[PDB]
Amino acid sequence: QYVRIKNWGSGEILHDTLHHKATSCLGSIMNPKSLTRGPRDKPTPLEELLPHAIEFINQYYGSFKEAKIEEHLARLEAVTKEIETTGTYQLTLDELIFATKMAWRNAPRCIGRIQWSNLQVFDARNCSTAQEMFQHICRHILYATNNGNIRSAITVFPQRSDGKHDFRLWNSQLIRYAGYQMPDGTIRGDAATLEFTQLCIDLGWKPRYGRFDVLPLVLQADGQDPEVFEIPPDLVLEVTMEHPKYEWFQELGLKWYALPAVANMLLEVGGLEFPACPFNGWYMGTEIGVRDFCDTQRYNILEEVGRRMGLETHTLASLWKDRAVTEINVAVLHSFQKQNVTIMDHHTASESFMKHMQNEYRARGGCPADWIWLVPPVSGSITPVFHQEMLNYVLSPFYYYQIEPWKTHIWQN
Amino acid sequence: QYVRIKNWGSGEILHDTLHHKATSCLGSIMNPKSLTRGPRDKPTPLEELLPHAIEFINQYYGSFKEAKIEEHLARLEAVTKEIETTGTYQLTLDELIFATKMAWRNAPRCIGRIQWSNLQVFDARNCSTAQEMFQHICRHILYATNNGNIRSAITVFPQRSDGKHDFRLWNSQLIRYAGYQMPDGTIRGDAATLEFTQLCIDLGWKPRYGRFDVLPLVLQADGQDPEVFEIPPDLVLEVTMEHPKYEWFQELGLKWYALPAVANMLLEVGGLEFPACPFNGWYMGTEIGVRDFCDTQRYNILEEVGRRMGLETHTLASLWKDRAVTEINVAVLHSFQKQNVTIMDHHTASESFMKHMQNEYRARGGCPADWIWLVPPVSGSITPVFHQEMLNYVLSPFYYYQIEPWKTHIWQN
Ligand code: HEM
Ligand code: HEM
Ligand SMILES: C[C@H](O)[C@H](O)C1CNc2nc(N)[nH]c(=O)c2N1
Ligand SMILES: C[C@H](O)[C@H](O)C1CNc2nc(N)[nH]c(=O)c2N1
Ligand SMILES: O=[N+]([O-])c1ccc2[nH]ncc2c1
Ligand SMILES: O=[N+]([O-])c1ccc2[nH]ncc2c1
Repeated sequence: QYVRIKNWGSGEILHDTLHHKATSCLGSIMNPKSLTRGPRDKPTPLEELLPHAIEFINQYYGSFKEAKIEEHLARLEAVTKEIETTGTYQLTLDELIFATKMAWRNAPRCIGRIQWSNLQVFDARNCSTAQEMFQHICRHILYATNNGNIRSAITVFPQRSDGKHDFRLWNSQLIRYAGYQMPDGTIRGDAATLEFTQLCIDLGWKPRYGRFDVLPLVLQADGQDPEVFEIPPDLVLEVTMEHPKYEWFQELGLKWYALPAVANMLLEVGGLEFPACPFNGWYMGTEIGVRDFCDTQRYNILEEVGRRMGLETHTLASLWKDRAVTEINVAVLHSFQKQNVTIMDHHTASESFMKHMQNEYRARGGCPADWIWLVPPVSGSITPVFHQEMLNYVLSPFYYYQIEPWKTHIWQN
Repeated sequence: QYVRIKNWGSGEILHDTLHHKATSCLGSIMNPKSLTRGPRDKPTPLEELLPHAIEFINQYYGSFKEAKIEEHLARLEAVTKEIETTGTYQLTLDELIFATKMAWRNAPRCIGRIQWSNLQVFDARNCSTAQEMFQHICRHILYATNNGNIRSAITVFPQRSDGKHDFRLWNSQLIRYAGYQMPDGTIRGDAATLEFTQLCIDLGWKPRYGRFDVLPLVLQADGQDPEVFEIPPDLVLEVTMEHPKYEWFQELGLKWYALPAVANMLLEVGGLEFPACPFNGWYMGTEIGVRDFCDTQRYNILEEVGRRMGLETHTLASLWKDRAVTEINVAVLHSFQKQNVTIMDHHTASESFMKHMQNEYRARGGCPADWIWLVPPVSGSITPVFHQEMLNYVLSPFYYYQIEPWKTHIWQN
């Protein structure tokens, strides 16, 4: 009938009934095929599209206090008719809005989901060129940033039609720092963007060889070739790292962008696929303080902050790492707060997520959750999420990963 | 053919071929049925036992630089013969030793597995009464403790025969503190052992109503009723909590036992089942410092250590929790080191585990690993394990969970 879910912290039990609406032991795999919706060079077969489309129209019209049956039946008919005559179909703006929030709502890996209903939708389905994409993206960045008072938003570009005319942002995130393979063996900047940085150069981009060089938007429109565009510096808002007690922190010359905007995911809804639909929320402290600054495959500033703290950076047992990373986290939080830039610490985030789950189970009996992703990279068992058993499952609408565009792209020049 | 496993930190790739030898989306479930080997009231059907038995005899004799074929064939024959005439079969001491290390080696949830080959085996298969079990357990505790220089060991009691004559320790761990439902609503001691503490009282145990009262061994022998036994205090070694800078720490009057000995798991090997086989290794700092002392469902001393540190325990964003728990961890490590009691910090543990995995893949191409359990309850991404993708799968031999004995036990009085 259902599935019991226990919360070892409060002892509370829950019954998951929502997992029955899923699709189809790979433990900690980052990019599992089950979470990816790749390319296709032929339209969505009508026998597949029509059913998925109806289900979505039923979901949409099925959600409202005062349900209007007429409009529902009518939409069902007009949609089927549209599919018959055109092949694919066009969602109403209202439906799209609903789609994007639901897809987010159904994001197993997102901790910010309590905010799900609070999203801004930019309808760029009329878009047709790279330069027009670049303008919509700029519009996005400017609206989302709001001078530090960050706002969650998403820009939806034209849906995949036949598959050969795909709209795709080649970037992983909208704002992202560059990383270069320095002469003296060392890596400079964000070592994670090394491979993509090279690509930008190959497409003719002037590399400013620095630690915090904002990378260029690499836009692909209507299947065409990717065109490079430098993001207007005035648009990219950054925070300078500063510790509230360690005056030597600023001397580290650190900073990070305030806009966490996922750029390369595909939105699937009612059988339709939107290969380009960048979105953003606001940062959660640990993202910058722990992953960005502390991963060895990133800025790796941990040993650096260690010695300047006086810690025994040569004795693991001294727990100097637990000491440094915490102070780094404090810097991030302090710096965003001082410069009036939205941000939420992980504890607070975890609590709101728990409240979210409770709301989700009451409202629909379930909440697709990925424990491996929801538990913060620090203070694991200190956050309530660690103690909550949770079910992971792909629903619909949903945000899928895509095959890195530079692999499956037939060049023209 | 195989399965690619990537380590996002070093970028290294690995090929898992060992997962093919497994048995048979439930994400973060603590006690999944797949990890439990419950009761049975009939012997292991010969058609099932014979094949499993052979596989094990092939595994055993298949592991050695200089393989002796004769002994192998002979053992195969004698084993089958024994199964024909008696039903079940008896493992040689050498085989049992090999079984216990392999079962440990195959423990997805254990981080200490680099130590796998370094285990002491106490053969108590001749045991027949509760009082004899109690003596073997005492012998175990005394050998494992070694006056602080902890030694990994396991005591194997008689295998399950028909299922109605099960040897079972009713305790979760050998040494474990009691927890009572105090008059004034509050809970005293280890809130996790509340239900079991009540049981001990019901079986006639004198409750000393304290924060650190070592619970009694509740032993069940040859299917008989569970008899209670108080662990000789001289045997139970404890460490007094003491911070190296905060002289007010000792004032908290904290302490914890030095012996982490899992008592209620079942050992499965070559079709045979050993329902009682307590084992132990040595503590990993975070276990006591984070889970035992900091979980809200345990001693919950976090807010307590917070205020005495001066921290803003009323503002989550101040990261006071990240500050306290770290100092608590420091206390634990410092206290065990000072009192000459073995212990390993989590960073060091993680590193050794990584070395283990590398050894496992080279030696047998795989290492069953549970990421959710291997990643420390603090400093997640700071440890290398967080970045390692890993496959979870039940092999054989293996240590299974059992249904809590007090549920499926037909009382006699
Ligand atoms: C308003 C604040 C929000 C917060 C605090 C939040 C936080 C997070 C965090 C911390 C992660 C993990 C990121 C990583 O480790 O790479 C994440 C992932 C994700 N979030 Fe949210 N989020 C927010 C808004 C949004 C919105 C508006 C959407 C979509 C419309 C969304 C969709 C997702 C998706 C799909 C992922 C997965 C990305 C991946 O798998 O790499 N988030 N979020
Ligand atoms: C020598 C030092 C050892 C260390 C540092 C170590 C550490 C750990 C840790 C930290 C856990 C997680 C405990 C929890 O959160 O409940 C664990 C679990 C486990 N360990 Fe080890 N271990 C050691 C030796 C052993 C030995 C000797 C065996 C078996 C012969 C073993 C078998 C297991 C099993 C089966 C579990 C799972 C228990 C459960 O699922 O609740 N460990 N170990
Ligand atoms: C709900 C969640 O699975 C549970 O609280 C966990 C997770 N990981 C764990 N990790 C370890 N080592 N030990 C545990 O008790 C748990 N419990
Ligand atoms: C190997 C492991 O799955 C990987 O490093 C993880 C795990 N959990 C994560 N959690 C979040 N939120 N983000 C991540 O990048 C990862 N990566
Ligand atoms: O996906 N997102 O928009 C998103 C939102 C908030 C975030 N904090 N840290 C990473 C991150 C990503
Ligand atoms: O299972 N064990 O023997 C075992 C060994 C070491 C440990 N550290 N923390 C818990 C724990 C359990």
